[PDB]
Amino acid sequence: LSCRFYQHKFPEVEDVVMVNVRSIAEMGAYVSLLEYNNIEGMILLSELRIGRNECVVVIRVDKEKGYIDLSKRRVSPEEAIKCEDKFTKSKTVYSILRHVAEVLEYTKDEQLESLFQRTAWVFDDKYKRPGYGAYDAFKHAVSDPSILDSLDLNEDEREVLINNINRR
Ligand SMILES: [Zn+2]
Ligand SMILES: [Zn+2]
Ligand SMILES: [Zn+2]
Ligand SMILES: [Zn+2]
Repeated sequence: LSCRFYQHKFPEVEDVVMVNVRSIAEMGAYVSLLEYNNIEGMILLSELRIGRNECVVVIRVDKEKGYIDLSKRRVSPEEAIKCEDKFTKSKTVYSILRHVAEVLEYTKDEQLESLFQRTAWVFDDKYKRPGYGAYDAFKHAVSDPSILDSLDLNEDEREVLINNINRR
């Protein structure tokens, strides 16, 4: 099962996003946005290795047309560090919830999405901080499990979530 990391299906213009470079063509490099369920972007040729993960900035989006244009050249080192850090934290949240889904034997992507919606994305929304919100709340749950009390979870879901958070 896959699912994106964050409530939104697309990044906002000016976001720095973690991508995997998939191929190189005349107009630029095609990449998969790792935080957004591997949707495709392009690093414009003017803004520029297959298989490498890189932090790039979102330059233009057109959801109707289907395009995401990106830039490597415009990412500052300080910006790359934050993106690597956000990505690791969010990926950890992802792995936790994916493990929760395995324990509960989810077979459908919507079950995993529903888990995110009722947990990580509640915290991301509560604190208006995508990625970090969920991560910080899950980490806090290690010492203060009550932070999960308000979530719309059944007893088993909660128990399995706490277990998987603890495993980390
Ligand atoms: Zn929104
Ligand atoms: Zn969106
Ligand atoms: Zn595993
Ligand atoms: Zn607390």
